[PDB]
Amino acid sequence: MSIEIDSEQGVCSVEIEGSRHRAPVDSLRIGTDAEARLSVLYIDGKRLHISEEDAQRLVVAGAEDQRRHLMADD
Repeated sequence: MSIEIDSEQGVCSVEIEGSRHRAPVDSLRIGTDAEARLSVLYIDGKRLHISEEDAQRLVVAGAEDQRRHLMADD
């Protein structure tokens, strides 16, 4: 499940064996899953497992960053 972004319209949509989401990028949120010690994504208030890099782009897109401090380079 790779997270998607729509800068054209400014909407965000995640893919999950049948992409069926839709919401504003300003309505995104990053979380952490102690279950596997990985970062998760919140869309509409749901909890799923997204890719690390995809989790980074989510914030870059304008999504909320609660996992770590909005970074860029190291």
